[PDB]
Formats: sequence, C-alpha cells, structure tokens
Amino acid sequence: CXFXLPGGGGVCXLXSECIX
Repeated sequence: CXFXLPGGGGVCXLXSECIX
C-alpha cells in the first residue's frame, strides 16, 4: 500500500470496479 495502481499479485479491487 497505498493500493490503487499496484503491481504484483492482486489489483486495487480490479482496477476501477473497486476503488480505481
């Protein structure tokens, strides 16, 4: 974190469908 536009295994929600 901070999340939002990350890079690893998961995405911030999904990339807009959650936060984004």
